[PDB]
Amino acid sequence: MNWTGLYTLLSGVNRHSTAIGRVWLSVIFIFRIMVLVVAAESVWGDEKSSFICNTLQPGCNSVCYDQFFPISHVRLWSLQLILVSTPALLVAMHVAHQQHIEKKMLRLRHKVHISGTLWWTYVISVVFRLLFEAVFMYVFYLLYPGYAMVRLVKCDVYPCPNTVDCFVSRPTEKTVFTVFMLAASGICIILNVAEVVYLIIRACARR
Amino acid sequence: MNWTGLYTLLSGVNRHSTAIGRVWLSVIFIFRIMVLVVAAESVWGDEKSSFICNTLQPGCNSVCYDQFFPISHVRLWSLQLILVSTPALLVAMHVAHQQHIEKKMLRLRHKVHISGTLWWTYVISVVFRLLFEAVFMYVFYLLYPGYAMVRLVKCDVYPCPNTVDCFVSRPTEKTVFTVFMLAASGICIILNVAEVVYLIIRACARR
Amino acid sequence: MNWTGLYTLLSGVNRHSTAIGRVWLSVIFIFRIMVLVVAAESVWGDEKSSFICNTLQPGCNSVCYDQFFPISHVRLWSLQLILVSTPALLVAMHVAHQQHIEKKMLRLRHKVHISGTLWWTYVISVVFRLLFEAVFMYVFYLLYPGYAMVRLVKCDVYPCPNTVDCFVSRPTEKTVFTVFMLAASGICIILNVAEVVYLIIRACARR
Amino acid sequence: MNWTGLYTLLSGVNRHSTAIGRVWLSVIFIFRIMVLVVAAESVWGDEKSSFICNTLQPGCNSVCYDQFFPISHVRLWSLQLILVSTPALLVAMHVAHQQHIEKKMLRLRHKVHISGTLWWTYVISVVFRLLFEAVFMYVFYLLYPGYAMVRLVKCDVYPCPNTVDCFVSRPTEKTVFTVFMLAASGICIILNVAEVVYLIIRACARR
Amino acid sequence: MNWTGLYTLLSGVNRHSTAIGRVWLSVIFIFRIMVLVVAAESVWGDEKSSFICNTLQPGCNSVCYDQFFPISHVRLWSLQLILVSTPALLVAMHVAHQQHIEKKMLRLRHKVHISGTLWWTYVISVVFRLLFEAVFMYVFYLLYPGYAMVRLVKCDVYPCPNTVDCFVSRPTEKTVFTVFMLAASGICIILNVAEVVYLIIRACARR
Amino acid sequence: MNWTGLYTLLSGVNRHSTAIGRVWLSVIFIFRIMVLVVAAESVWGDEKSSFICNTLQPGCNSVCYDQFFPISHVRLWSLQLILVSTPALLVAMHVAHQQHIEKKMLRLRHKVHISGTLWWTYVISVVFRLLFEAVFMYVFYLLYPGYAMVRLVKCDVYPCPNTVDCFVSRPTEKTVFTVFMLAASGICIILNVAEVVYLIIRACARR
Ligand SMILES: CC(C)CCC[C@@H](C)[C@H]1CC[C@H]2[C@@H]3CC=C4C[C@@H](O)CC[C@]4(C)[C@H]3CC[C@]12C
Ligand SMILES: CC(C)CCC[C@@H](C)[C@H]1CC[C@H]2[C@@H]3CC=C4C[C@@H](O)CC[C@]4(C)[C@H]3CC[C@]12C
Ligand SMILES: CC(C)CCC[C@@H](C)[C@H]1CC[C@H]2[C@@H]3CC=C4C[C@@H](O)CC[C@]4(C)[C@H]3CC[C@]12C
Ligand SMILES: CC(C)CCC[C@@H](C)[C@H]1CC[C@H]2[C@@H]3CC=C4C[C@@H](O)CC[C@]4(C)[C@H]3CC[C@]12C
Ligand SMILES: CC(C)CCC[C@@H](C)[C@H]1CC[C@H]2[C@@H]3CC=C4C[C@@H](O)CC[C@]4(C)[C@H]3CC[C@]12C
Ligand SMILES: CC(C)CCC[C@@H](C)[C@H]1CC[C@H]2[C@@H]3CC=C4C[C@@H](O)CC[C@]4(C)[C@H]3CC[C@]12C
Repeated sequence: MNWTGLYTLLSGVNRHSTAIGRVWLSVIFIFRIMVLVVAAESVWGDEKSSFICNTLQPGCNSVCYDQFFPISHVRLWSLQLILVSTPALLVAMHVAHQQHIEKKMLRLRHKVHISGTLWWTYVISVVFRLLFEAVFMYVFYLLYPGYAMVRLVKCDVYPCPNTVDCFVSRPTEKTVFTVFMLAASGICIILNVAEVVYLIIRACARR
Repeated sequence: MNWTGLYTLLSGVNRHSTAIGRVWLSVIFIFRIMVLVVAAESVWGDEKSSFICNTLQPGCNSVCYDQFFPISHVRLWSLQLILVSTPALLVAMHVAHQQHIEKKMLRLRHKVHISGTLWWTYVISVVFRLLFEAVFMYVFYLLYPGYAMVRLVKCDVYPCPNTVDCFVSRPTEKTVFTVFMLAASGICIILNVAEVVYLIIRACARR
Repeated sequence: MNWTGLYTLLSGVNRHSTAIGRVWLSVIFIFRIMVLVVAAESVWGDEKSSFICNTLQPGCNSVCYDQFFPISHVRLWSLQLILVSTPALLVAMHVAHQQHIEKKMLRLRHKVHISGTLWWTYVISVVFRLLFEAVFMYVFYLLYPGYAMVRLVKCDVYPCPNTVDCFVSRPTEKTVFTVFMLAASGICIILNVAEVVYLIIRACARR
Repeated sequence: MNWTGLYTLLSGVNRHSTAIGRVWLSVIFIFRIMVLVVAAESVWGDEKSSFICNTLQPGCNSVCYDQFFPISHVRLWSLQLILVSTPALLVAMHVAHQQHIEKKMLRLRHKVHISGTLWWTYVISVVFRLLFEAVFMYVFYLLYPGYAMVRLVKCDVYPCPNTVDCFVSRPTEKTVFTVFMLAASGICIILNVAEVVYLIIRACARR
Repeated sequence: MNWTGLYTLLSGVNRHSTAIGRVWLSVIFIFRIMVLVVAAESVWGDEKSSFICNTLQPGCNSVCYDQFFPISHVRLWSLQLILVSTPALLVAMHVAHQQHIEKKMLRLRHKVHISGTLWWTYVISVVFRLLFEAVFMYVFYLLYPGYAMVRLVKCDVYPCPNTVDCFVSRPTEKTVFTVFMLAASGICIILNVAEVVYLIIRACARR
Repeated sequence: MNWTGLYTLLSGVNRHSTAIGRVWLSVIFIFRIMVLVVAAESVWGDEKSSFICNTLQPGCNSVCYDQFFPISHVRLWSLQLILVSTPALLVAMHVAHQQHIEKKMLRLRHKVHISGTLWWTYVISVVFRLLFEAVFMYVFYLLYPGYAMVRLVKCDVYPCPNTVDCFVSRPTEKTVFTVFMLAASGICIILNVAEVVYLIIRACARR
């Protein structure tokens, strides 16, 4: 493991990419990876047996948990992270494939066309990344009204005869980790807008 | 780890393979791997103790779970993934073996024949991949009428004296992950049809 | 990780080995590895607490489980896999050792003798592999009359005062995975017979 | 794995960095990593079921645990460690990116400017590291009045009808590991002040 | 991973070592590693909660388990394996150190002396390995009269008021795995005697 | 993985280090690593639920366990091992840093001074290692009067109304593993004294 190799892996042999992404976006993406895995290993965990409802009836607790938290925070962040990654992986594959084609041509203008098409691919990939980030932020807003978790809820549903007051397990730390992940996603959003506009302005300067 | 090595590993030193698979199919296959492992680690888990049936009788819960969910979603996707992989692995082995034979010949026309047989092998492998995907989609349709999971079921079987209303653990997220996996499989299906027809059309153009 | 390295590792720098094993047997052996690990991680698991017997008496459940399933399917397949591997590992060690001896001779006819003895070693190793496969198939037949698992059993043994009807946990999926593993083992058996007879016929053709 | 590679990875190809950090800070940071992971694997663990409150009422124990320990020690140290790392990772990315730009220039004064800007980046990164360390120490002081853990607490909150005397699981070892981590963080603080002042004094000596 | 590297790692750049060990002992040692890890992961497991004694009194079960099985089979095999390994590791270190000394001499008869001392070291190491194997076999004989495990035991000790009939969890498979490990250890014993006597006879032939 | 690389990693490119450490201390340190991890995975485990006290009152068992075993054996050995390692890691960092400085000088007597300072660093590091070992042995003596574990204890503390006789889980194997670890630490102590005195005597011989 060396820093040149790690940097190249994060970048992807993309000569069109600017410093902004290459350094800052790679760094904060690694930060997202770290915070995502440590927190899931640490606080949410199974995040089902921790949820406690005062009812002796079997099954009421699970139904009630399901009602109040349809999709978990950590699974949503993991899905967001994979879906964000796929565009960048696609661009890296495109460049790796194109250089291989060039090599096979050598073994047995056009180069300018290759350059231009790669530029367009990179721009569209960054746009898709931005769109995914924004959509996931909107889903977060829709699912949970507020950043802080709710400690006390009332549970009036089948098969629970009376409304039962029911409690969440570890709200305070989930709030902190939620804030961290949300801030990381926002930073990514602004970085991506800045990167796209920078590319367009540089292209205008060239012509 | 470098992008050239990863790209070559995903492709397999197959000069006949087109850009379509090499880039897009590799990317979405990696996506399938990621979504499969994260979700199993996260939501399904043991996926047996989570299932709750209102009966104090021991064994009725397990019998009832077995009746309603013969084969799990995640195990079925994992089996599908392995079985899909085996054709591509076979083709990669074929090419690696043939180059070794060529080298041993060098140490101590035919080349054209090698090329043609490799082309035929690749086409048949892609066809087998398509067939496996379609068969697994059909099995999904047969096993579960609808994409959304059933929350409430009635359980009238031995050794359960009365029909017991019985509940599933985490349906909402299982629905989302089911949709993601199904969409990935469908994308693979269309990609594979397109790749095969592209190869045939290119061969026709050559002659 | 590259395909040439993986292919060489699976083969073992054995110039006498034919295409049959090198490609097909390596592929289906990798398939056996994958199916063995995924299924054990997934369905059998601890495969003891899942077994449920209707008796409140402590210890009767474990005694009864032990009576009906002396050796588990997955442990038996794992043992089979290790024992099958050891011959091939032995042959790989033999070739690696012999090339080292040749190098030390260089540093400080016979070559033909080396070739012949290596050929004989390979043939005997393949024969041993075939024998191990057949023996394990016979043990499977002896232990379990049928491929499908038994859901309901009657348990009349100490310290269980009455015969208790007792249930298996997840039979339907265990049946499917059993079929997959058995088919893989059979394919290996036929491949091995074919490989040995091919070597003998080629030797006859040479002379 | 070799010592030159590990040393370069810890340092980051930063010619401006002094011996102080390169050796001592790398060593004690590795020590922090080791102590953090071993202790979490060992003593804190799930650190929730271990907490015992004398109440048969379900949910009172979790509410009470949450009140007394809002954020765990180990999660706080892990977050501190990630957040401390991010600056150094950023500087390593900056240098790796700049050398790549220089290479692309070669393929197709300024060098002095590159050197100076890298120096400024390193100084600011070390300052940020110091600030993060100090902030986390302050949070430790605020959250817990004393280094030693409290064995006995009184718990008078909803839904617990009477104040219940409630006990912590493993205080003595948590105290020891707390002391170790705190001492490591303090050593880092002093090292960082010394490194920054050394750089400034050396710059003054140069001019 | 390549076969030459694996073979060299197993051997240890020891020119005095004979074919016997280099191939066969390496192979069966790898077999011991595999069988040890798979079985522990699979059957013994925690091997404490599985043990069931018919007593409602808390603590009687653990005391009784401790009385009947002082040291587990799997831990004993693991300790045997580590202790067996240490001699071979020591010899490998000796040769690696001596070649480094020779290189440092080159940078700035005796060679014959180096050869002889290395030969003596190897012989004594093999003798120590044999002794460790024999001692561990004797301990196995002492601890357990027979290879087959005991299903039923009587437990008359404090704090258990009456002698309780108490049962073992999974005896049949433990018997099989015990036989496998014992056979491997015996094979190692004979191999080691043969290797030592072969070295001595070859030395006599030389002189 | 090769023996030269492993040997260099264990040694650390230290030309002043003698054969004694390089071979024997590396070997027995690897032995300490192995015995530490296997035993913790195997016998101690969670080492809390295994402890059984005859009291139905919740919390009395944990309080009593805490009183009798303030710090666990395995955590203490792990801490000892990390703390022992840090000096050697520091020396390795020092040498790696110094060679890098020499290279940067080459790119753009003193050498004798470098040699001498490195010698002094190595001697002081070995002394610190010896001191850490001795301190940890003393702590072992203080915490536990005897090597063998205590099976039966009496527990008279809050909130336990009567003194309860309370039992340890697996004493016999903990005794064996304790003896092994203690013997390893002692061997290290003697080795370290011998190494330091050997260096001093050799220096006297030089002058
Ligand atoms: C500027 C930022 C956003 C770039 C981030 C690029 C990241 C997402 C890229 C760089 C290298 C990639 C990894 C390369 C190799 C593997 C191993 C494979 O078995 C699963 C996917 C995985 C783990 C890839 C996931 C995506 C990845 C981590
Ligand atoms: C275009 C797409 C479908 C190509 C996908 C090819 C994938 C399935 C190939 C590429 C490299 C292959 C892997 C190469 C090495 C190993 C390690 C071995 O111990 C198990 C199998 C495993 C993990 C292989 C599984 C199949 C694999 C992942
Ligand atoms: C044609 C088919 C049957 C060939 C199959 C050969 C397989 C069984 C060989 C090829 C490489 C071998 C592996 C090489 C390295 C290791 C690592 C070691 O720590 C345990 C054994 C293990 C994992 C070997 C097991 C056997 C192995 C997997
Ligand atoms: C002087 C001290 C403070 C320098 C410490 C630098 C440390 C924090 C740097 C050096 C190399 C870096 C690692 C390089 C590679 C990876 C793998 C990646 O998948 C996650 C991050 C991770 C694990 C990095 C985390 C930060 C790291 C460990
Ligand atoms: C002929 C037979 C008996 C030779 C057997 C030699 C075996 C025991 C040797 C060969 C290479 C050695 C391994 C080399 C590297 C490591 C990694 C280290 O972190 C722990 C020890 C461990 C795992 C060694 C244990 C001993 C080992 C496995
Ligand atoms: C003669 C004896 C005492 C020498 C022992 C030196 C040992 C302690 C040295 C040699 C190589 C070192 C390892 C090198 C790399 C890593 C990976 C890192 O992520 C954590 C620390 C760790 C695991 C180091 C711990 C200390 C280490 C194991």
